[PDB]
Amino acid sequence: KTVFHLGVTEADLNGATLAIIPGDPARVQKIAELMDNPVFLASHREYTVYRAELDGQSVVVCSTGIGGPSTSIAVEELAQLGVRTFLRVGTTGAIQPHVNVGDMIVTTGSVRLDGASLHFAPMEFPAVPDFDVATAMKAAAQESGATVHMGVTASSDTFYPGQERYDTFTGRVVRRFQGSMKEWQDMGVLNFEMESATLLTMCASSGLKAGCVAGVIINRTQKEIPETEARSIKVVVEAARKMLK
Amino acid sequence: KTVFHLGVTEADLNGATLAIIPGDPARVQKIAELMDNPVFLASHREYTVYRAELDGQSVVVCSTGIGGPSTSIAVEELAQLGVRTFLRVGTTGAIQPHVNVGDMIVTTGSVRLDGASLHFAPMEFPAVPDFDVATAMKAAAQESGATVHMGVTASSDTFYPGQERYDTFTGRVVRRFQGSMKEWQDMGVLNFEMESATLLTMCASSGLKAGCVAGVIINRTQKEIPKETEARSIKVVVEAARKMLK
Amino acid sequence: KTVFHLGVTEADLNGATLAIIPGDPARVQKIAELMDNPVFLASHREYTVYRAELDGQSVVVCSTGIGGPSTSIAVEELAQLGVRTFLRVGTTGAIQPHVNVGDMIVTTGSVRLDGASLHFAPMEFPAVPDFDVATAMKAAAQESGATVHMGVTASSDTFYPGQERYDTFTGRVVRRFQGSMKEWQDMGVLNFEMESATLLTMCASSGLKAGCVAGVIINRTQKEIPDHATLKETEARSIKVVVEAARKMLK
Amino acid sequence: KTVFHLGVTEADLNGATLAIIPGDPARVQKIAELMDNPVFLASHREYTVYRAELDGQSVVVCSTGIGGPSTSIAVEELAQLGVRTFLRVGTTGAIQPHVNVGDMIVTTGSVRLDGASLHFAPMEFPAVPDFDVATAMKAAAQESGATVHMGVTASSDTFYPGQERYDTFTGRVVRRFQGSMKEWQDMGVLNFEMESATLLTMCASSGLKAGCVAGVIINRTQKEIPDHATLKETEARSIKVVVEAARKMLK
Amino acid sequence: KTVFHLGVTEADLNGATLAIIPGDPARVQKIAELMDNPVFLASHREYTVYRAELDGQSVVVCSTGIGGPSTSIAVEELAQLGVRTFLRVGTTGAIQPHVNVGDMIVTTGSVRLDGASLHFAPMEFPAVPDFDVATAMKAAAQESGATVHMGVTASSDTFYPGQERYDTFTGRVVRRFQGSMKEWQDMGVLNFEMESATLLTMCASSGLKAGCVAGVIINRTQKEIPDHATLKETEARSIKVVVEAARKMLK
Amino acid sequence: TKTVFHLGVTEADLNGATLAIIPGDPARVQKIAELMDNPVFLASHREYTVYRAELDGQSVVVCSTGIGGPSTSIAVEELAQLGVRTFLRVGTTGAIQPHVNVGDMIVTTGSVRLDGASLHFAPMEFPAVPDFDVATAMKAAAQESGATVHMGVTASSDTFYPGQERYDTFTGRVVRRFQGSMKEWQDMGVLNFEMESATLLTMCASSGLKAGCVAGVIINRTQKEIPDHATLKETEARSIKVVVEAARKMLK
Ligand SMILES: Cc1cn([C@H]2C[C@H](O)[C@@H](CO)O2)c(=O)[nH]c1=O
Ligand SMILES: Cc1cn([C@H]2C[C@H](O)[C@@H](CO)O2)c(=O)[nH]c1=O
Ligand SMILES: Cc1cn([C@H]2C[C@H](O)[C@@H](CO)O2)c(=O)[nH]c1=O
Ligand SMILES: Cc1cn([C@H]2C[C@H](O)[C@@H](CO)O2)c(=O)[nH]c1=O
Ligand SMILES: Cc1cn([C@H]2C[C@H](O)[C@@H](CO)O2)c(=O)[nH]c1=O
Ligand SMILES: Cc1cn([C@H]2C[C@H](O)[C@@H](CO)O2)c(=O)[nH]c1=O
Ligand SMILES: [Cl-]
Ligand SMILES: [Cl-]
Ligand SMILES: [Cl-]
Ligand SMILES: [Cl-]
Ligand SMILES: [Cl-]
Ligand SMILES: [Cl-]
Ligand SMILES: [Cl-]
Ligand SMILES: [Cl-]
Ligand SMILES: [Cl-]
Ligand SMILES: [Mg+2]
Ligand SMILES: [Mg+2]
Ligand code: NA
Ligand code: NA
Ligand code: NA
Repeated sequence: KTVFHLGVTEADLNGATLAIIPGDPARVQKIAELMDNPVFLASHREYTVYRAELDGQSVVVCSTGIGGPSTSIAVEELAQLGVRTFLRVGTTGAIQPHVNVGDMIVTTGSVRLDGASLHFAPMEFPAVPDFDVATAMKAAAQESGATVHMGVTASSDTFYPGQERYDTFTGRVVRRFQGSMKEWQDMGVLNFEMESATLLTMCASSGLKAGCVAGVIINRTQKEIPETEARSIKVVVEAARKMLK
Repeated sequence: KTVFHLGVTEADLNGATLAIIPGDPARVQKIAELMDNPVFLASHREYTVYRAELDGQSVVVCSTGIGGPSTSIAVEELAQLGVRTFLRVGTTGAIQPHVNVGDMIVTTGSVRLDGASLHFAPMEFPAVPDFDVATAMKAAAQESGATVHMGVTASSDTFYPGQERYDTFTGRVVRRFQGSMKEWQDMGVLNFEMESATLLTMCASSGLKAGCVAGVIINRTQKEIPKETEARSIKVVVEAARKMLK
Repeated sequence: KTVFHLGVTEADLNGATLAIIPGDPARVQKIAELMDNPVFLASHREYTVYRAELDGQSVVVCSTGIGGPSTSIAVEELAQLGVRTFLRVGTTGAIQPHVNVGDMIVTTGSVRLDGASLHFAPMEFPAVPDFDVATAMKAAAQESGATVHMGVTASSDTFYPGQERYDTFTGRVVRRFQGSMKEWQDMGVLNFEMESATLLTMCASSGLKAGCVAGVIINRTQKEIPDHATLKETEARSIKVVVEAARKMLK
Repeated sequence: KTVFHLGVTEADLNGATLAIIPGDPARVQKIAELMDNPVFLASHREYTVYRAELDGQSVVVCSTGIGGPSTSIAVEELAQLGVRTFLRVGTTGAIQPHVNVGDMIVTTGSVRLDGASLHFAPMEFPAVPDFDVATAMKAAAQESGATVHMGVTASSDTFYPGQERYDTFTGRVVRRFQGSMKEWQDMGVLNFEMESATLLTMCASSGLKAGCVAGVIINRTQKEIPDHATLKETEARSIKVVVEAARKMLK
Repeated sequence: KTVFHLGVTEADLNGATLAIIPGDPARVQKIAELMDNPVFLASHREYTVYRAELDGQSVVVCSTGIGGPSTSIAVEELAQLGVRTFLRVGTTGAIQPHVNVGDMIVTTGSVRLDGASLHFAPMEFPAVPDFDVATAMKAAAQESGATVHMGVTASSDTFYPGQERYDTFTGRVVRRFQGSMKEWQDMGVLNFEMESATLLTMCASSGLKAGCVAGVIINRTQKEIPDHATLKETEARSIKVVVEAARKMLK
Repeated sequence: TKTVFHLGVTEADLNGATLAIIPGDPARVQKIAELMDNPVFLASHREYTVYRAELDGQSVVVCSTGIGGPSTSIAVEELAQLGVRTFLRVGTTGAIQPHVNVGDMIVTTGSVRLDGASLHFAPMEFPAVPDFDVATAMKAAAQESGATVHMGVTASSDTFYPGQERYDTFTGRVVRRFQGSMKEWQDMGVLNFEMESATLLTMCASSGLKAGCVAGVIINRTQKEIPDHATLKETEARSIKVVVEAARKMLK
């Protein structure tokens, strides 16, 4: 059995039904090495795939690249190969002043500012994580000693206008996203990232278990553009450990 | 002091920051009596308000009536009077064949088939419960010996076409909702009700903590038209409230 | 035989094909007693059901509760039991300075700021009353001697942000409804209520005859506070009108 | 003062506050001559404008052309020149089997299957006629001896796919409109035309009185090719009705 | 054999597979006379139809009237009569300060501020001209010595609020279009007209080749009242360009 | 002076380049760069591999976009901040018209916006349209390579599977919106599916940037035959040859 993009087979996964899915291909090996016997499987495009053992159980680590589209491909093809549980880890920008750099966020629900989520469920469907994964992620994050926030994540198909950044080439933002950061802020939204809406909606509507944990590397009340990453991947691995049956 | 609809003042609530919000006004006293010193506060329209004490702390029980609109009023006016945590309990129709009558469902997210939620946040915003409330509801429901399901709830502004019932006056359902139950079913949606989308969206976007627990009284794979489930449901929401009390 | 929510049967209605549908269950008896032989049928949730006779014909009075969702249930279940005509009565807040407290509004069309209407017809479908019912309601309202306004009603799924109220817990109104009050006022919208859009859309698309008449009890463009005698009279006149409107609808 | 398209001035209208607005420029003179002292004012593009007198009061007749866009231009520019009341008359195709060819329809609300209405009010706003105009049209229609239907009109930006016609170049209808006629039929929609949604929405949200009356030229459940003598009689009656409706509005 | 509105037959067209479609009925003759053996075919409503010969090949010239609805009818019925290629020429108002009065615009894509386009394809579908037609139009326009702009055209279902004109009867513009002018300007949109969105979307989704070329009559950042000689020269240049564009499209 | 956050390059790194060639695959970046003079690796972060090269004495950037509008929008934006004004998109595609063969080339004249990122630059009404000069240069270059070239509409999806109505998936389910969508696009004359054009074109057309998309057809959803290996390899090489030629035409 083969897949179009990931360059791996079901056999390469060694019966793994859980995958950790960072965005950056270069973080895949780093995640894999936190577990036992990390093995490089394949590397094509933004998709770097590693396999490792966690408490004697096979775990896949597969980068998604940036954004819902490349993420949806990874999730689908991993699903075709037996993966049922997806643990998202990444960096994020906080929009609440009380959420500090270094804090960890576990997404209880995503504002669907993406297009890919709509390819699995209409907008009315909630971009919500599997409750067990969100629970495992909260537990792993809190046990690590990190400061953890459970709440809503604004998930944008763009890094710049969709997160209302103005230090850009045009220096402007389409009507929809003008004043949007303050809007999300007033609505209690914790942070911005770019994959959770797609991942959560796709999985919640496909019989797949998913959750998102993110390390805050910037607070948007302070500035627009930028370890926390190291602690984040330790957390997602322990979250994976908690998810293992 | 005094809110437009609920007919109660902040002083009436005795410092209560948590509310249990059933739909049926007749359920209010039944919930209240499970706690200490229940007292009738006011009854206006579909809004019946009791105050009670749970482990020393004041707790409000307030009916919402059916639907997001009447619910949004209760939640807002209770919020004006200092309530920050809202525990929804009610009945629901399951759409998954493995979810049985008597089971309980704690909503982890609502399909927003309502209009009121849009008055607090755009459709992209997730109709999501507070995690502590959802966690407390699961624990409470499990401890009661009930079979508990965590998952997505379809929350409809109508009981009939929005939940794709056909045994109706017209026997007709608008295009949007034709085949919708099968669609939600394939998407793993657990059940139908009418208040969660509004409640969850409103609270999640207003700095209020909310969650929903529901006793399944009908499985929609079996039929369209629906008491031990009733009694167990309110005991759970009270225990969930106890877990939430700080 | 017995509808799930209203807890009544077709026999309970005594052949009634017309329902008067106030929002407040406590108003149901008051309306019923304006007619002959008022009889309490059932009371469940926000649904209080009476039956009465008007010119020898059975009329149902059934409360809807607040909002389109609970309203849609009452209308549907009454329709299952043979009711074909629905007369909405209540009180409302005017948003036009020329519309005074005590005046009455007959809705010719509703701004669909609700969600339940979408469960019967897509947004492009007009939330309009049956022409005969609107005609009857206008006639009854004018014959009562009150000043009557025929126009568009903003029908909101919320009492607060959807009607751009800022005196709230958050004090915040979502982008969609920011400045919406001014917008509706400029478009000539007469008033805000919370059931008409659902009711009118549901009925106009389901072969049911419906209309809405309301007594103006407050005006948000006027800082003046109406006296208790005016509010009481308005409340009484509104239900007097809807019963006379029913009388005109009877065949 | 001058306008951009109609080529008429306020002085040309001689104080007219009411306009009868047919779709076909050829129909303008036919309407005008039913009144006193018809005078050709201008003819630019689809806009043929006549002035006439009805019971001593100036009345403007102005064609709209086909569709909301050209209609919205006419209504706006007439409004700039002092016109406050607009009486739409036009041909239509019925979609209900109980509505016969030769019957008349007065629109109580329009299904907004257009785009121009959205330029005046969001979709939730009802495409509703002024109640006096609808009432005047119903009376004038009934008094002409015609069988009159009050109800919802589906108002489409296209003649073909938006009215679900398949006998076309591509024979294709976009997903949105596939099975739409059946849907409108089930929702009790009476007929198709192409201007009412824009007209009613624009006017209802701009402080203008508007209404639509139409002669049924074809029934979509029957045949597309109308019989000549029947068509002629219907069209003659429709313009007589709208003039009488204008008379009722001016009184 | 017979079309519903145009009043012409396939035989009338003499094997013409290309149509030049101006908006103004009066422009049809002007365009036809730029070609050989111009022949008046029919004139009904907005639809003035002429036939002519360009390099020995039949070309039909047909007015569309204002707006997508009347345009969609013309295109469809011409298509039924064998037309496969549609060349749009029309007047436009530019919104970019660098686009001068008298310049020419060839639409590379249209902002779909209309409703009729939605009757052929969902909003996500690009309102895009056929590449050959756009190429031919650009070449014709540039060869004429005109200053030519390739870019996006905002295509509105209204002349007034949809193009954010405030000098109107109400002086009001619905929320959607408030500040929309500035928005389109910042997005590099070149001009406003009222037919391209419908035309381009309809044709690109129906196997029909279409394109739009327009003479800039006014600039919205300047004045609304065009100078007569400048306008005349621009309009004359535009029709010469579209005919030469038609010549390039001839196979 | 600044180094853009994702691409990890500076304005000085680009050597005055105002045109960028933007493939999807990072591995293809060097392959494109070496078709020009003095290719130099600039940076590789995430799915973004950036090379600089020279075409007729003028600096040109080659930068991968990764898969999808979101990652593409980042690349385009940050290159734009560093002075890039013209973006030439090249990539593989799946044709959905029986008259389009594997090995043929498609130049997008407009994109069906089945994405989300495009909405972050312009409302849905706005056309996902290429710059006319870029589309013209791409057509000419494609023709000059001897390829069969198709000018037309491209469906640009945020997903490879349900948004392109693939049913051979984990769920085998396709959401209501996209059920029967393939046939709909086909009947509407849509030529192919890819996953970046709507975002790219909408973003650039509304931001004063020039952009165009050219694509090598590597598969046809209507043809049951398996694409020949030799044709596929030729198509890969031809597509990047064409885009460099298109760049040359755009430069001068
Ligand atoms: C810091 C930061 C990261 N991200 C996410 C998106 C990408 O997947 C990743 C790298 O930018 O981090 C944001 O969306 N917004 C931010 O402010
Ligand atoms: C049994 C059942 C209850 N409900 C909810 C709606 C009301 O709030 C309440 C009473 O009907 O229960 C549904 O929405 N669907 C159902 O099938
Ligand atoms: C005064 C007032 C009443 N109402 C309606 C809503 C309720 O159904 C009813 C009681 O508040 O009156 C409004 O919607 N807006 C108003 O301003
Ligand atoms: C007969 C008929 C007429 N019309 C309208 C549209 C035109 O404005 C006018 C002439 O066709 O009549 C329809 O829209 N649908 C129909 O079926
Ligand atoms: C001058 C001008 C013309 N037009 C078009 C619309 C009509 O089709 C035609 C005549 O006004 O020109 C606009 O849409 N906007 C403008 O500013
Ligand atoms: C063959 C094919 C490729 N693609 C694009 C998406 C990816 O960016 C790239 C590699 O799969 O090609 C499609 O979108 N659909 C298709 O059918
Ligand atoms: Cl990452
Ligand atoms: Cl920071
Ligand atoms: Cl309850
Ligand atoms: Cl049905
Ligand atoms: Cl059951
Ligand atoms: Cl009431
Ligand atoms: Cl007419
Ligand atoms: Cl013209
Ligand atoms: Cl590529
Ligand atoms: Mg700048
Ligand atoms: Mg029946
Ligand atoms: Na209610
Ligand atoms: Na027209
Ligand atoms: Na990517």
